[PDB]
Amino acid sequence: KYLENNQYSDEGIKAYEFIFGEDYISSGGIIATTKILSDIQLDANSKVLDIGSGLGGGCKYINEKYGAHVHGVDICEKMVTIAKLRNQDKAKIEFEAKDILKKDFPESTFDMIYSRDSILHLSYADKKMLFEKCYKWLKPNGILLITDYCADKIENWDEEFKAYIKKRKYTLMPIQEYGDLIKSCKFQNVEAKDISDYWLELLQLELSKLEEKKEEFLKVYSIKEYNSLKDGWTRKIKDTKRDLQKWGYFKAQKM
Ligand SMILES: C[S@@+](CC[C@H](N)C(=O)[O-])C[C@H]1O[C@@H](n2cnc3c(N)ncnc32)[C@H](O)[C@@H]1O
Repeated sequence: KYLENNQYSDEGIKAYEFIFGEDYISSGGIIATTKILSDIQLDANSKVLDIGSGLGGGCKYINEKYGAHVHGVDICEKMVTIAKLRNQDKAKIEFEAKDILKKDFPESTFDMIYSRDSILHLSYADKKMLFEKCYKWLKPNGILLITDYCADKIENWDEEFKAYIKKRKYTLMPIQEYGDLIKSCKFQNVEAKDISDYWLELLQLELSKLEEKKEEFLKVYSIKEYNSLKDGWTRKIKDTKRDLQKWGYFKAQKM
């Protein structure tokens, strides 16, 4: 019976940047981004869409690494304003505040559509609608590259996990089911992989760095935000170990 700040509350966004690192508000920050993109091929003429672009870290990284044009879409105007402010000097990056479900792009626009821990905000029906849109928006041979939270079957959920999902308003499904949804939208070369052991390593590292810097955190943020972060990572670590909360990797191609 308490009022909990929502995930992207003013303080929540700042706290996520503290734990994930500057410009990022999802798993593994720049470290995971480097790894996820380590076999991805793009150049200065490539066009990339980032679905759920947040504070802009991913767009910044992709443009810096490849020189690619990057277009980030995020439903949160406040984040889009931040991303724009921080990347004014990058002419080939643009950000737009919109619900991706209300976006259209022409057929064959993007060499890559990229999304990191954002599609969890969408209902199953909306995920399907989005993947149908993504299929259209990709160029021939274009790549869809996603990480997203996934979960064990609902009957294996316990009380705390259910409370977490409700609070966050997430819609989480198992990895195979997510891959099958992508396949059903005609994507080919579909890879749907459980990378929860790598997620575990990132969670452990993130928490260890938070605890190391507790005094630093407490100079600017609340001890309630501190314990909320700490307890939240503690639960994610526990729940990934028993295969309840999962991290999914999905790569697919339009052929
Ligand atoms: C966990 S954050 C990750 C952001 C960024 N990809 C990152 O890794 O730092 C998920 C993002 O999804 C965005 N989002 C949620 N629903 C959306 C929608 N319908 N359209 C576009 N973005 C959405 C949120 O505003 C949030 O910034």
